[PDB]
Amino acid sequence: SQIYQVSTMTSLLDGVYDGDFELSEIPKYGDFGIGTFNKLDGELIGFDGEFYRLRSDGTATPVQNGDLSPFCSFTFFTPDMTHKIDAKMTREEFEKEINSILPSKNLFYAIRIDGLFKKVQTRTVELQEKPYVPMVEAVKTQPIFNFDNVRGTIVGFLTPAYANGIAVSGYHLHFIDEGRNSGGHVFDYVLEDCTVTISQKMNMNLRLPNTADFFNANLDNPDFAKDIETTEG
Amino acid sequence: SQIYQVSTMTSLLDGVYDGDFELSEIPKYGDFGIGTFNKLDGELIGFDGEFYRLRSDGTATPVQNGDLSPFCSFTFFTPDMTHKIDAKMTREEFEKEINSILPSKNLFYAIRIDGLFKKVQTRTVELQEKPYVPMVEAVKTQPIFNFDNVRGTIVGFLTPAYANGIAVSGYHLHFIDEGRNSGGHVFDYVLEDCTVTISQKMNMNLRLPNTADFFNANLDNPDFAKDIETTE
Ligand SMILES: [Zn+2]
Ligand SMILES: [Zn+2]
Repeated sequence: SQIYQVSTMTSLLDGVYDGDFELSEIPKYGDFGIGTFNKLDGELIGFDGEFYRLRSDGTATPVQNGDLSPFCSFTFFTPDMTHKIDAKMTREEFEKEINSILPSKNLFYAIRIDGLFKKVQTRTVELQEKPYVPMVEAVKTQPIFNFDNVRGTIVGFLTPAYANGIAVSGYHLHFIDEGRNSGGHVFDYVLEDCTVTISQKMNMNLRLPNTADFFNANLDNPDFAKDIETTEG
Repeated sequence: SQIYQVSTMTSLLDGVYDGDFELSEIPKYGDFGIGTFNKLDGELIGFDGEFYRLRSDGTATPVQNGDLSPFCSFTFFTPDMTHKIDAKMTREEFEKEINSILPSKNLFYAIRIDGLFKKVQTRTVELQEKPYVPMVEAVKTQPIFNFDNVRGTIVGFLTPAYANGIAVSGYHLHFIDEGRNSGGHVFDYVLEDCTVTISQKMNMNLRLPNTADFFNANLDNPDFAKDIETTE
């Protein structure tokens, strides 16, 4: 019952985009997860043991041995709660509904939503070149995609506020379409005909990078929570 | 290479003093650690695989099966950096020196200081009766112990700021005297003739309690950082 957390969101804010975590190791830690890749070269998403790199060119590439990440989160997803949604529901209404059925706001959850969405809006981070800029700068020109009447899967994690800055507190969701070509990090969505599954997690295992970039990063950011809202909302 | 973290400091602040973590399980998770016991019935300290409950009655009781904790931290201590301190050094001077030799402020460390202390000041949290008050209120009358010219051991953890509220950011140290009777959570100390050892840790595993008390706790506390300074 664990979320395996690779590095911290505050390190990613500081422009630490080169990690040492080998994505070839994913099956040791989960069959489900999200994150990004070294150099912010695309969005990571996976479930049922199949992971993808989604880039702003509208392609999904399989995760391949040699791929590395500075920030990602995994779990072995088990469906502890299931809920059907058969009528239009906005993101706000959805968070309210899910929050109402969780056993506690103080635990970690993995969430999956499969089905038809009236709308999903995503962004996809793009490959950065050294010298790296802070992520609030990096995302300023991030590509934003609007999908209508789209079928696919949203996966992610629900993180309690005490963990903000390690992970993203609240709902952190990525999307991939039924065709497995397009999607990214989710900003907004409207559900139409979906099955929601939730997996409750009682442990969070944080793995720090053994890199000079992490060791030497200045992670004192008094405004980290606002910066996380800017980059992830 | 992990710190095993049982529950959060923010839940302790909120009066979640009854945990479900069985202290008999310690050997799975470390040979070294600090924290407290259910009901805040004493301070937990251990190293070299030997753990104690230090109570405000000036006794130390070995940990037994059936002992439970709402908050504690463990690791298998591996010396990575060892230094002799052979002259008087205040707490402030010590922290400055240790901070200057750490490879990164972004990692977790375990720390041990053994030897002769000119002074140590500790507190020992005391058993609370339900319904539980917040920790800032529960430590208002906390028992304080003062030690002078004492041999013993300080152990604990240095925690990066990004983990504050899960654990105590900065230095969190507990003490036990050579006689194994007395000590507690450290507020101040002056070294005299000591050896310091540090163990670097790259992983932190947070284990949450399976209790209604934790599940139902209101852990929104905008002022948690100040409250941790107050209690610790
Ligand atoms: Zn994301
Ligand atoms: Zn303490």
